[PDB]
Amino acid sequence: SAVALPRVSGGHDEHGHLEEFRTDPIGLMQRVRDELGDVGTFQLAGKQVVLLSGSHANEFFFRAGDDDLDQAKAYPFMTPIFGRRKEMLHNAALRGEQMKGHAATIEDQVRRMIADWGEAGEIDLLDFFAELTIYTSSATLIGKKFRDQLDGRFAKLYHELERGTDPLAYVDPYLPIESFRRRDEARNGLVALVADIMNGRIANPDRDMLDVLIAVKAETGTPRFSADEITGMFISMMFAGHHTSSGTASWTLIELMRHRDAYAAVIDELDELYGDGRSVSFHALRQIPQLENVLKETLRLHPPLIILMRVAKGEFEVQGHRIHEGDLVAASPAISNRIPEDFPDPHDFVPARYEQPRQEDLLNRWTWIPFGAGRHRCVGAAFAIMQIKAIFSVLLREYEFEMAQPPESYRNDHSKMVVQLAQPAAVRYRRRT
Ligand code: HEM
Repeated sequence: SAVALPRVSGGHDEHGHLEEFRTDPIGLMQRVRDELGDVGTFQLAGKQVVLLSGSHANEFFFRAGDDDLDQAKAYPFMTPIFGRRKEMLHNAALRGEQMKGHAATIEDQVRRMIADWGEAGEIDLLDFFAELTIYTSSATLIGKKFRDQLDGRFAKLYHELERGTDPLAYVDPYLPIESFRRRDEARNGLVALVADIMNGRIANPDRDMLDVLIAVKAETGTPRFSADEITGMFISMMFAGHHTSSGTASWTLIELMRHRDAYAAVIDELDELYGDGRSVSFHALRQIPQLENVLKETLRLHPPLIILMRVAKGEFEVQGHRIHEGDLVAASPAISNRIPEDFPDPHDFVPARYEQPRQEDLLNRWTWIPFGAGRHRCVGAAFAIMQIKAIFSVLLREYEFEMAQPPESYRNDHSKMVVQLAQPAAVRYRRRT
């Protein structure tokens, strides 16, 4: 007896539109908007997703209180990965007064990663940036000491965790599928790496977070936290900022290479700015215009999170369409960031959009959403931007990059809820001079 909301075409497979969502989620979300407008739905297994788009619908979505649109249970694929607390996990390291030190830490991690590059060579962006950001994340959020005890193994296993986010999780996150199996196995591997580090510290003692948790005794003198508990906490702290920063660093370089005029502009800028003799820790926290605009455009075109989920906790009305409790409600940066009315020539790379005269990011407060908006806006935004500035201030002044494959061959893999750059993503480098 209730009015059914508009539903997008297709979705006749076993789990509705889920199968298409696993193969081409952006095409699906775009068809929802093309056929229905600002409010439309698609079937995700046994759930109905009310996909909102456009300034009006997005405003409702982002300004909604935690009591109206709940985020907590919107991402089922995360529970098996982790194994209020949101503030704790990040807040601490994101304090402005700590940014300078983090920038210096990031610079050091980058230099360490490129220490063996030599005069010239070739890298794969996913392998490089995924590993690099594991080191930047662990160093800044857990401690340099802890990072120094990590190698490529931790990175490989963390990546397996991320790949264990198939949309099938919306059916059941524990289904006996290979990606879920590899996910659980990788988490056990991570717990083992942590246990090994804990043991090593026992035998032979700049203290970090692990030293703190390790010293915490219960009452009988027995350690309070197990390797599993600690690893779960560490995984939690590093997740929000890993795939996002990794992917964004990859696309920033790709777009720079695809657009040599912007690349040249950034180079000139970097050389001039650093001509003042100040460190990356100083400049990564201050204006670097051209690079910043290249980053903003890269994020508009390649938002690491293409869909944002919520669970309706009540009935609401958006444009005459009624949302019911239990309804999954979503917004899409992938789609919204390319609305033609809001962003002239939305498929074109135009950093100038963000220059003082245009400022399309600030003008479209509800549709330029790579970092989300409203109360749930990305709390790591300032940090992520600082990181890009620090990373490229190093890379672009030390090396020159060129695509080793067709410009159009670089693409993302959208088969999992966590988007990852697809491979190969081969790039050649050569020392600058
Ligand atoms: C340029 C890279 C990044 C992008 C594009 C990005 C994007 C986003 C987006 C779109 C959201 C909203 C999710 C939602 O509404 O469900 C978000 C949330 C969040 N991000 Fe990021 N993020 C980035 C880097 C980071 C980093 C490095 C950290 C770690 C400090 C971080 C921590 C968080 C947290 C804790 C939330 C949840 C905020 C809340 O519930 O209010 N992000 N991010």
